[PDB]
Amino acid sequence: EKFLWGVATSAYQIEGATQEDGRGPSIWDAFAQRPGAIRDGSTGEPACDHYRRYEEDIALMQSLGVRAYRFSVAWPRILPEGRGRINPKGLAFYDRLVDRLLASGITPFLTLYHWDLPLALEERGGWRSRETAFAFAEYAEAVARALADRVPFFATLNEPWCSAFLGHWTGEHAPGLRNLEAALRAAHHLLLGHGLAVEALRAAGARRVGIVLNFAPAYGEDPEAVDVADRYHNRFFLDPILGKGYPESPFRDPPPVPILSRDLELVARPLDFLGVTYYAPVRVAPGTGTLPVRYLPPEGPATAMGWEVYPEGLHHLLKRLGREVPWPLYVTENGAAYPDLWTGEAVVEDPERVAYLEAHVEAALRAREEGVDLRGYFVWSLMDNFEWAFGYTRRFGLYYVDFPSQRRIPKRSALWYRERIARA
Repeated sequence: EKFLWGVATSAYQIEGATQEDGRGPSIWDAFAQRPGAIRDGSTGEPACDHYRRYEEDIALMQSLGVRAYRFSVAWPRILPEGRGRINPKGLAFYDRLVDRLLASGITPFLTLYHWDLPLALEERGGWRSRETAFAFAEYAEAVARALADRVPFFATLNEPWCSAFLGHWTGEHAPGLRNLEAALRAAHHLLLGHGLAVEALRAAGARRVGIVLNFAPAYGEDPEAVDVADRYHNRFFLDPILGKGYPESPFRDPPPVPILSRDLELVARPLDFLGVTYYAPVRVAPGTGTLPVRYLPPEGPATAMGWEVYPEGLHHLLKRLGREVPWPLYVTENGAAYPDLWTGEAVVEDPERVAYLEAHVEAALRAREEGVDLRGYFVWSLMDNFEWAFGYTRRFGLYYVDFPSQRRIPKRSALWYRERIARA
């Protein structure tokens, strides 16, 4: 069957309409109000105005020949308080979105949580509180009841490492905590929510259920430093999902984690796929504190994020996952931010982005030719959007967005992808 050539977005990053049609606030709504949290002082309002413009956006995907569209459902559009009351206008929006995708020949590839936890849940402890896992499963069930007749793929979480560690340890993401115990509680309740949601999704009819993990394959001279980095970036969530329990803690004297008996058996429920997010490797040397690794500077060209461009790392990563994971893999996000400027021309020339995608597609197809059960590849992103703590200062899109007109202008990378999908 068909390799899913796709593009990916998330709800808070693109939709806008933050306060319309009964949407409740998210942690990112409250976080973006804090001075210094977002680099340019911006928020997800209006973002790309996709809640209004999704029909034109879907025509943009169809014009490139994209066969799948990875997107998230904004929990607070569906349950404005995170639990109980349902918002029928939220569900109607995603219901209409899916019908338009199907009518365009595009496979919906739906993420349930892409970081926008309902603010009402955060007020009761968010992912630090075990109840949030159960709230998450009831949300997952409400979404599949409405959408699983037409949406084949549901991923429970997107990048729980970011939600746990950026969100609760480094403070760079919502809800902006800086506490290792909180991050470890959050990591565990994310996983538990995942496990609970898998069985709620299958009881509601979801045909393929998975999770999306990010990975940063680690390289260095000292195997012990490489191994501490590997446990933190790559094994922390994947090992529990594979039924191997947590890996040995990468942290020195970690605080306790509220693991109840049988939690890990829920976490390791059978899935249909693993989503693999990859942007860059980490290069590490022996370090010393709570997390004893020193991160080294990029060994090659880097993007506007400072992230090293190392397409062979996606190959190494897929070959490893392909031996260890007993389900098909989808590269559910891969992309690069380079400075784009539009001064009115009909195409934004982004040769460095094009170069980055071409070499990463080549690495991934090579992993597949060497035996890996890799069934799709999704570019981050369809279009420039709100990049979390970077706001609108970093652009990953195949389409440039002139935010004030909300016009979408194709980049060379959009044309490169269109031809790439047609060749394949």
